[PDB]
Amino acid sequence: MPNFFIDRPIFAWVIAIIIMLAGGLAILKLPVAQYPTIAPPAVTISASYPGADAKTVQDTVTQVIEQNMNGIDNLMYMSSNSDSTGTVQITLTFESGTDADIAQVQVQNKLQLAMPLLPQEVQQQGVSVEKSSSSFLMVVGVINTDGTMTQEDISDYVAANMKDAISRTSGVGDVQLFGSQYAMRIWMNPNELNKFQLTPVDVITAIKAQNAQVAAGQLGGTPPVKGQQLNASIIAQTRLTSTEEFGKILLKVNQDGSRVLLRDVAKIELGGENYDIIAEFNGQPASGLGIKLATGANALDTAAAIRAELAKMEPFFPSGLKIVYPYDTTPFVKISIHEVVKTLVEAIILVFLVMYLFLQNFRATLIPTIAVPVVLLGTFAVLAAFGFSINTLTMFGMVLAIGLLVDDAIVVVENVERVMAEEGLPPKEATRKSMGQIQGALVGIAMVLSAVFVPMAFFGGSTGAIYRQFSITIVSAMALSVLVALILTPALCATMLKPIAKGDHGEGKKGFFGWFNRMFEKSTHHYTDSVGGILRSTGRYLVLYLIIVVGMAYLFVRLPSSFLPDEDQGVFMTMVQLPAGATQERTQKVLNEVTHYYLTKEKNNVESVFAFNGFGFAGRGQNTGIAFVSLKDWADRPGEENKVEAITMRATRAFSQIKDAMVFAFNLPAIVELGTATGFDFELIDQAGLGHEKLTQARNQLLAEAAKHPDMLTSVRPNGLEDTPQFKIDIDQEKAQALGVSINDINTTLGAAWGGSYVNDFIDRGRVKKVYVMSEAKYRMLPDDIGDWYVRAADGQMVPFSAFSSSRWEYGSPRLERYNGLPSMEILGQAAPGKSTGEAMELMEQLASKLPTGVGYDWTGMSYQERLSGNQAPSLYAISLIVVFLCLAALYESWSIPFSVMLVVPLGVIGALLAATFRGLTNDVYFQVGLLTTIGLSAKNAILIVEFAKDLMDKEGKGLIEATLDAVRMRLRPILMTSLAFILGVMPLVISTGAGSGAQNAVGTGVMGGMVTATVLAIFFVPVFFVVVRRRF
Repeated sequence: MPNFFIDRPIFAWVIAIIIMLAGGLAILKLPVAQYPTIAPPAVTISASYPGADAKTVQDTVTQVIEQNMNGIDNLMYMSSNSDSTGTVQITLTFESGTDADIAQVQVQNKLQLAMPLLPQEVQQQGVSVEKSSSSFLMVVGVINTDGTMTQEDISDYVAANMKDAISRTSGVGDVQLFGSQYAMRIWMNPNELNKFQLTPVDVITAIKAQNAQVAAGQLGGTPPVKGQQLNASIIAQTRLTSTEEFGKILLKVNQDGSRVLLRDVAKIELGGENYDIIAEFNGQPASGLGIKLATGANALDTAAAIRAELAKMEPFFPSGLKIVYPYDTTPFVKISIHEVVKTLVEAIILVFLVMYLFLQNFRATLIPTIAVPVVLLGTFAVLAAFGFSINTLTMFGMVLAIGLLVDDAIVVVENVERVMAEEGLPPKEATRKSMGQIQGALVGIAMVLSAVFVPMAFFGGSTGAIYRQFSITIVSAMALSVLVALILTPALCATMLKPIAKGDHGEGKKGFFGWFNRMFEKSTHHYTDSVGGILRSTGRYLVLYLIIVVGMAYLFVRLPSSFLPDEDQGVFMTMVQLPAGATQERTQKVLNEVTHYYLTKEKNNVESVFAFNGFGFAGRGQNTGIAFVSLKDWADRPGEENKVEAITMRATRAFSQIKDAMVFAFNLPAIVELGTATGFDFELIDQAGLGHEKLTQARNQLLAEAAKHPDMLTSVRPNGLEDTPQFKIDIDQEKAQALGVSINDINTTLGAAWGGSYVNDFIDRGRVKKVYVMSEAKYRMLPDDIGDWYVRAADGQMVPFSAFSSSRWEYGSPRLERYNGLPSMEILGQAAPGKSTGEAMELMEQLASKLPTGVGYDWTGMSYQERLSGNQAPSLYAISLIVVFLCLAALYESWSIPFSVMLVVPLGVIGALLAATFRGLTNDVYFQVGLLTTIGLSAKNAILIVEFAKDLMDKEGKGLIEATLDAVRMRLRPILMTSLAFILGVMPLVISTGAGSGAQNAVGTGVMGGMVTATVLAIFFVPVFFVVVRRRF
């Protein structure tokens, strides 16, 4: 096939041109993202049951729903929780790769079995199932610049005029509203109601009759009488619109003709729907949107559309409104992609400089260079066909390939150059002779290098998703490289190589060239003399091989394990928790302290602080808070002391002095779709019916012991609220019937006054908004306030609420969690600095072993993937070695040769482990790629010797010692040139220190150590192994 294109040079360029432009068009259409879809899909269920406590809700709603959820396809684990507000959340996580839409249908199909069994209050409220994620894509904040309008005014304008428009765009999956739409609030005064002999029941009935909308028939009608000439619609009572109209509602007319109106026994005010969430931005009132992208949508494209949309409606804002972006992750994605591209263009320059160093003229060193753009652009076309997307993982694939694919053209160009010097053959004739003796060598390298990366792509789990990106890039690049080297290089090099004098070695060359050649050639002569004494006796060097194998085993078991590393994304979060029973005001005081510290001590780094009150993780409550912190640009934060890890370490050590509060700060996880914070995630699960109180004692015992080892465990904290007192009133219906008071009136009066009620809806500028009834704030703050209310009896007299009721105090947990249908409690924390998450996970299993009988443990979220990843690691290596062994056996018809090559692999692995230990890295997902790559390139060096000696053996009849020496003497030059090119190729990755450099360091360091020993040591042991195996057979 190569001989076909030597006589057809113009045809050869056509293939290269077509591939080059095909990749270019694919670049203009491929999507861009930081990572592929590696998170497993999740489906959530929401429900409500107002008025019920946490314990009642779990046994009546949560337990029933989860009982019927067994038997779904590809179910990983299920978790749920309930709280005192009556809300229920059940989340199911499916295996990675499962279609979300099919799973969402399946869970909805099964849920309908248990729907009628739920209380009718739950059915009327309504339940829903939908896909969900645990993190926001971005947060858009709205503030008022002049402070002319309050907090709820900001929220309503966004809710009524902004929120619906955003969701009408593509990519958006769900939007969270930090506030509430307007709603007509009526604050009753219990003293005024008692004076006019009225009850909240009378107010409720009056509103429902004075604020309704009814229909009526058409005046013309159908069927019509003969000759009717008109047709019109009758209009009747309609809904009210303004607060001035609500003041006209008539409650009761006195016997003397006096009238009492709703304006006279209550304050009519337009306000919010819920007051349990208070937001603040840099100490100013604000409201905002929590927007999360839909499953399968592009992150960058969605963000670009959102920013465009806000520009559309911005000019129509009322004076004093502006948009703020306190939380965003897209700038990190933009920077990370740009950094790697800069790294890639730096690596290709380094490779070119190495090529020119070996005495080569300018015209010669070009020949292998044109292959680089072709294979890279050709790789992009393959990605487009299969539907992949450009990402950081695919970025690393070709970066490793740049220093690994050039050798295909190097062998051809170097060998024909040697033929020119040794024989003085004409260029066209010499090229027609060179490819005959290297054709098997070329296909061998590509076929071996593709062998390691093929079996890795079939593994499942989130780890398998990472693996597929590397395999598709390396294999496609390798297949293209052998093609382009065989199809293009011999044709172009056939005529490009100008005549060269026979025997010329560049003795009089200028510069370093005049000295470099003499030293290299002299070193080559010395090397063969050194090798000659090696074959004299193999006993000594065989012993040294054993000590290396033992040495690498010792290093392997000492390396700590971990999952994907974390990067300074420019944003981190702070969590605040207070003791049980803390009011909203007390929490606000602490949040002022935490927001005052950042803007005074860390003013050089932080930019803005977005604080929430009431909302937060581990359930909603008045004693919980959260704050988002956004840092400045990376270019304005020099050094390491101004990074996220350094800042958050100093913050926690300073907030520990806050009395009567728990404050922590932490970085976001590696991927924000599984967990809310970095580090492990530990679940303590009861599995023997111990009971809630006994389970709590075990949890306290475990974390108390964990506090005894601060040097490996830090920031250990529960993820649930503590026990709180409850105030329950006992109603005596026996006395109620004696006095003549309806039970419904008592229940309605208590519920409406203290908890509020929803009555009707009214029209506000064309919208539809709720109407609520509540007692005034200063009448429902103390237990003694119940003595002020009254209820009307059938006789017409007032009776105090204390005449037939009594109260007492109780205790009860405000939140309960369940794991896989069993009661459980969550524990969170972080590893100590200098340690690894693997060490922390190992330590806790030892601590959990001393727990009382009947309680177990299980990992979830972030930790679950790490446990799964480490279990399947041994299987990955075993399969790869078997495929390589069989692959080599096809290429040479002998079992002996693969044994010789295989024994070189340990010499390559020891290099990676030694490099990792010096840099203090951890055996993680990226390290797995390095070891697999180390297998391929270690065997690549051994191939260039064993194949050349074999041909010189059976085709020339040379002796075994003679054949081994000849191959080493002639193949020394290509080995050094290729290995040096690869080493300088990954130079930028190791030395990189910019944004997102943690991931680059892990990939580069592991492979870097492998090459060094795979060249220095293998160039000695390969002759030994080849002789020993051949002698045995």
